[PDB]
Amino acid sequence: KTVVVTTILESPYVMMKKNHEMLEGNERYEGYCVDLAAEIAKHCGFKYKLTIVGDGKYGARDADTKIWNGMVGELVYGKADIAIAPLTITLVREEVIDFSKPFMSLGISIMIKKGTPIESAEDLSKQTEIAYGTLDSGSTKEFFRRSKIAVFDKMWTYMRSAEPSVFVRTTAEGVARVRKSKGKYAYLLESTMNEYIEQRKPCDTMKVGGNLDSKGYGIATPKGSSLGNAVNLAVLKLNEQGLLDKLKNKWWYDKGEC
Amino acid sequence: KTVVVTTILESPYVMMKKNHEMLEGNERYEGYCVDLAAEIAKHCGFKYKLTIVGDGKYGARDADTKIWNGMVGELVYGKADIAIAPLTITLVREEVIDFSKPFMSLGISIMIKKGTPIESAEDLSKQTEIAYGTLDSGSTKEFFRRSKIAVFDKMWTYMRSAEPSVFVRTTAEGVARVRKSKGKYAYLLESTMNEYIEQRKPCDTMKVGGNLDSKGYGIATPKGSSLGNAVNLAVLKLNEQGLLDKLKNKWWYDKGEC
Ligand SMILES: [Zn+2]
Ligand SMILES: [Zn+2]
Ligand SMILES: [Zn+2]
Repeated sequence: KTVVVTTILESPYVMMKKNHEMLEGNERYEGYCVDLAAEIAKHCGFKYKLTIVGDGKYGARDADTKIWNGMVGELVYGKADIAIAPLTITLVREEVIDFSKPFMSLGISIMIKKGTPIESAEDLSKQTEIAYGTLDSGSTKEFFRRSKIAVFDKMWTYMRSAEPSVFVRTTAEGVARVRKSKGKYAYLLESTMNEYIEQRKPCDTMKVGGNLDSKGYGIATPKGSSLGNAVNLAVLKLNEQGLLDKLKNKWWYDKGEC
Repeated sequence: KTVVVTTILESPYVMMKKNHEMLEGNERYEGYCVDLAAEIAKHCGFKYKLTIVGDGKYGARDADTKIWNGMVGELVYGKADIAIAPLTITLVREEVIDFSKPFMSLGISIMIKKGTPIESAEDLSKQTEIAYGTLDSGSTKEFFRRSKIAVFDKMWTYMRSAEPSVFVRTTAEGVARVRKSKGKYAYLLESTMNEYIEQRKPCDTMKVGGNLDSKGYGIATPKGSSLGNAVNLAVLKLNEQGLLDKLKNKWWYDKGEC
């Protein structure tokens, strides 16, 4: 049986190639997770089909219906066999799906236009002249919603009732908002993404301060999957071979344009 | 039944309290892992007994005899029920015991005596006046032994044949060797340990260069253990609640001497 891989279009993890119109199947995509999927498939010895998650979300549970959406949902409901993407390993998700050991370590970070008078999370929480927000349906937003840390909770009370919404639907929208806000909007996002964008022209953003937390991205499989065990060992093997470090260089700095 | 916890005497993870002779049981020890053990036990709801691994090793399989030593061996042979220590998550170990998601992220790093003209692994590899080695019997030594990367293999070729041995029995031994080397010996060890020592008197060592790799420490249990699932969720919950960050600040910087 061909393994159905659910993923998400998020640069530089998964992106359509420039000449995709003349390509088919998995050949239409390129990126860190596309190379990773190939590596895993080869090691676990299976054929696969990359599919972009329907609703374009990572995964959250509807408070009222208790229904899971995003990639997590595709696994939970059996629409996908494995998820290979920048999916954060979290307690609530671990309760419903399986995660391999992390293939990438990261943390929440701050993205500023450039020249913006902000160097830390505290700086943001001290003023209101500069707005800030996060992605939606993600682990970053939830981080602030649940944080008991004085500063982070103070940052959440603002973001929650912020008018208009400081939250964005996709990373691209957040980065776009930062760039066109004359430095009046700071974006909170996962460090790996921050670092990638900082190397992308117009080269007008920069990551500031240390990460607010420490987390990891993991490959996910549904509970009781015959793939989980093998995939977990594959990730460890790949990290130990240095392949994972090889891949980040390739997609983050070898292609940097700043 | 009371859970038997195996751990190792490695500062600041586990250390005998100054007046341990006056105390009994678990109260005899203090440290990052002692604090972590208490929390994991509370959240998982079990009583435990801390025990220092008999042979003072982390865990390796002897080729030929096929016997596992160290903390890994105690889990494999059923002498301990869980290992709470700076035990590196590795593929070979993952094949015989279970690991929770990492509670700490780190990488191999370089420790020099302040003033040593070394800034990278490449630097070490391209010279010979300054000797260098690693802890013996651990994941750091194995990283070099198994590495297929040019720089690191070149480093391993030197270390494995150096005489007298550049390997050390304990971290304290490696650090003391660096301190009395007059800059003629550099020590390769895990980043978190390097960072800790850099904050201890006489304040004569320093971490240089970026980490050579990326990995993490995890709580280990025997395969098929009844505690596995709960311990894993506890680690994720404790990280998400910020405890892990609080603990590292407590044992690394709050008590810094430099
Ligand atoms: Zn490979
Ligand atoms: Zn709803
Ligand atoms: Zn607690």
